[PDB]
Amino acid sequence: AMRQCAIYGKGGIGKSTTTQNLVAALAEMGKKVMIVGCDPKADSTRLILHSKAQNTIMEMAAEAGTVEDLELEDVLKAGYGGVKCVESGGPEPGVGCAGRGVITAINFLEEEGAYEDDLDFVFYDVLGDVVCGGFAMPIRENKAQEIYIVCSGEMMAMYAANNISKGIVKYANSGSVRLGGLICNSRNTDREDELIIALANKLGTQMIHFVPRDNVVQRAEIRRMTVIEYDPKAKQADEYRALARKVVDNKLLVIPNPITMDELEELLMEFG
Amino acid sequence: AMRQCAIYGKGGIGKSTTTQNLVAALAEMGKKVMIVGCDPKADSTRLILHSKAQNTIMEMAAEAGTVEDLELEDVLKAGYGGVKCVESGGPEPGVGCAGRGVITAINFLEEEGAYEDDLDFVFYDVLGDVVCGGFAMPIRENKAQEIYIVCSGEMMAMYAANNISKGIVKYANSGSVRLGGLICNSRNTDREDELIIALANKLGTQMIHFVPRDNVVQRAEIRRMTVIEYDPKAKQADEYRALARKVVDNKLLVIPNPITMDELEELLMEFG
Ligand SMILES: Nc1ncnc2c1ncn2[C@@H]1O[C@H](COP(=O)(O)OP(=O)(O)O)[C@@H](O)[C@H]1O
Ligand SMILES: Nc1ncnc2c1ncn2[C@@H]1O[C@H](COP(=O)(O)OP(=O)(O)O)[C@@H](O)[C@H]1O
Ligand SMILES: [Mg+2]
Ligand SMILES: [Mg+2]
Repeated sequence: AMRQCAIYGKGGIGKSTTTQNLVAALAEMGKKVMIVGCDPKADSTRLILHSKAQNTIMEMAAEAGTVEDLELEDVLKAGYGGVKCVESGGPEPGVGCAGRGVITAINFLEEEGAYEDDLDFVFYDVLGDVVCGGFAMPIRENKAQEIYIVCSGEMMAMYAANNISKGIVKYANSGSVRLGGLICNSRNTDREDELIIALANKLGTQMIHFVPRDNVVQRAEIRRMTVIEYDPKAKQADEYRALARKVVDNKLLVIPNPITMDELEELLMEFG
Repeated sequence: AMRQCAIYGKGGIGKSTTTQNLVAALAEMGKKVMIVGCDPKADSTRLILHSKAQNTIMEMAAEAGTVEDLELEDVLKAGYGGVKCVESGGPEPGVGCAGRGVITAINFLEEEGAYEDDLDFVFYDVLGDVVCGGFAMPIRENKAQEIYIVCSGEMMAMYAANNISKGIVKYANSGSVRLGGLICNSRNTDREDELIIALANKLGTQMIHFVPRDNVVQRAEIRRMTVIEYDPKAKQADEYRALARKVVDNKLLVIPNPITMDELEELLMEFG
């Protein structure tokens, strides 16, 4: 078996930093992991690969002729801890559907046997500002059974969490896609942990971890590394190790209860 | 004539706050303005209407039967300074294309004669995290000739500005859609104005205004108002008046020059 997890959230909230560091901690533990980038930004694997970014399946298919001219070894690349990495890509802005590459990538990986029995986890890093087209496909087509939403006390980040939760509810009658938890990626504000705990309780889930804001993240990423690799003794490395432990141990997977905008606004008003 | 402007930018960057305050300042000046919400969040007009949000064209068409059962007076609502307001709406998460309502709304408004000669400005408030479907339609179909991008020193906000600029370039051979400027919505960081000036110069445009971070915005929005209405003597009200003046006076509309990720990263490294 292998656990299929997807990390969703609004743009810029910390999906790729959180996912790559969580995955590095899992590999440090001895887990075998694959990351599938499902965001057109296409930099979801750079900290595992020590790279600028990664060439995408859409790009490589175009240069090769068809996606069938590609082999799994051409697309999947291994980095820190043996973590295997692939990027979906997507059409240029203004052309097509921004999520179309995700459909191509996930189908290619399934057909080519990337889901080898020895994998312990697959993580999809998915754009979450809209839940449609290829960005909805991991939910609609039962690809990521466990959704973790990165958010913060930002109203827009909590709105995004609610919208993603509505997408999960929409497909609850088929497949097994469930909300596994919220991850608070701190803005360094007071009571923020309590605010995201309260939101998680209202949705029916839990705050799996509170990730502090720590400049060591920037220092690591300037060097194209996770904090886990860059400075294994850092306090922030231990934070990502705690997050990884709690993801591994998590057993709560729910059909969430989306809230009203009145409920969201009351949360922010209350926690001042 | 009437100037057709669209405000794009990543989610949570300040599009709706900036647009509604800019428009309130224009109305205070004596301009006649309409705001067309093109973001599924559908709260782009609440500060003009003193409202929770506004019922959308998609919602009203569904309750009425078809969009043809609606009259312009049912959908357009006037608020502060006589500013006219409409929301597109969009499908629920996980269903359809998130931008499909924008196409329905803009076509309805054109057909129903909302673009009366006495309007001086129309502002579209457009989700900018993806540039596709209905969110691309104002560019692809020549609806908003002047694009202003709200951004900040946040890497993701500058990436979004570059991506929107790529969409403008893609359609430069048809219609008249051009980049009019960047609006920096401050994160209260040092050198931030200089950073966004430098980005604008690299794209071939200008920073039209630097909007400071000011808590008076939150105090006004808790009361469902623009700062212009809530406290006309506030320093921040004068900031929005300066932005509105410069939009009115702006004559630079360009086909932008998108930059590489190396150029973006160098900008952030340089300005520390
Ligand atoms: N816990 C943190 N502390 C400090 N910086 C962070 C933290 N999490 C994310 N960042 C920074 O925030 C920015 C956006 O994070 P990223 O993971 O790229 O967002 P997303 O993938 O959601 O668009 C990056 O510059 C990253 O270094
Ligand atoms: N200049 C500012 N100073 C203080 N708060 C701001 C400013 N601009 C925006 N905000 C706040 O940021 C949040 C997001 O702004 P909004 O305009 O709703 O973003 P978008 O429409 O781009 O998603 C709102 O809570 C708003 O009050
Ligand atoms: Mg990312
Ligand atoms: Mg908005």
